[PDB]
This record gives sequence, C-alpha cells and structure tokens, in this order.
Amino acid sequence: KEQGFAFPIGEQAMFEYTTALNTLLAGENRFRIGDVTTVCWGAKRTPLEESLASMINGGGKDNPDAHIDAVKALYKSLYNGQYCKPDGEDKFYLLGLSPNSARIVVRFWHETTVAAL
DNA sequence: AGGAGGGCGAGGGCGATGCCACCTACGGCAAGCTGACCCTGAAGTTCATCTGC
Repeated sequence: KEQGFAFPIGEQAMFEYTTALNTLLAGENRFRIGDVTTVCWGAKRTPLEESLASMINGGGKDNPDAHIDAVKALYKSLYNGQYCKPDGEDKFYLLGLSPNSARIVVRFWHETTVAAL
C-alpha cells in the first residue's frame, strides 16, 4: 500500500479524529495516569428518561466532555484520597496514548464504564 | 555357762518470704547526587546501485 493506504481511512474520518485528538490534548480532557498522558471523553450517553429530561431544556445533549469529570476526579482522587466506590452504567472512553520517539503509543483503551475502569 | 542391749512414739506444731517506685531521662535517624545517558519518527527528498535499452 506504501503509506496511508495500509489503513484505508477517509478524509471525513481522518481529519475528524485528528482534530478531535488535537482538541482533547489541549483542554480539560488531558490528564496523566502514571507517566502517560491519557485523553478521556464520554461515550454515547443514554437517551435520558422522561423524569430527568423534562427539567432539562433541549433536552439531554450528548456532550462528549461532560460526564468525564467522574473518571477525572477518580484518577485525581487516587492522588487526593477522596475515592468512593462508583456505580457505572455510564461508559467513558479512555484512550491511553503515550509518546515514544514520535509515534502515538496506545497504552490504555477501555470502553467499559467508570465502575470497571 | 545363759543371759537380755529397748519396749514407743511422738520430730513441727503457726504465720508471715515484701512493704514503695522508679525501668527511664535528651536528641539526633539524614546529609548530597543521581532518577539518565544514545536511538529509533512523519514525510519528502537524494545518492549509487539493479536492470533494461
């Protein structure tokens, strides 16, 4: 394939995911686990039940950098002592990229919720 | 010569053998440095060698 074509990826996906990585590696989603800078973002949230979506105008918008604060605090409560047993049922993506020489080394990737994380 | 050498059963009966209070007092328990040395990358170009013309 000779570079690029080995992973046949379209522009409307390559550009999208590259911009996503560039935006999450420069805001509040960038946090280090153990000597490894890992970006986190919420997965496809639930459609939200009626009793909760009735008070939220919109209603519930599937925001990526929204419910990531739970896992962020957990990885921070490990260093802060404010850890508590969390009830999952809310999947949080965790792409554990790491720098080698100049290639994005993926160290952690778990689609499971914060409970299994 | 023939002797008999103790019969007897008591020998601890009573109770205390520690009274106190200590058994540590001080202050140090790191000081100084390292915790990485090099590479090897994405991506395009560039040179002398592989081959056909």
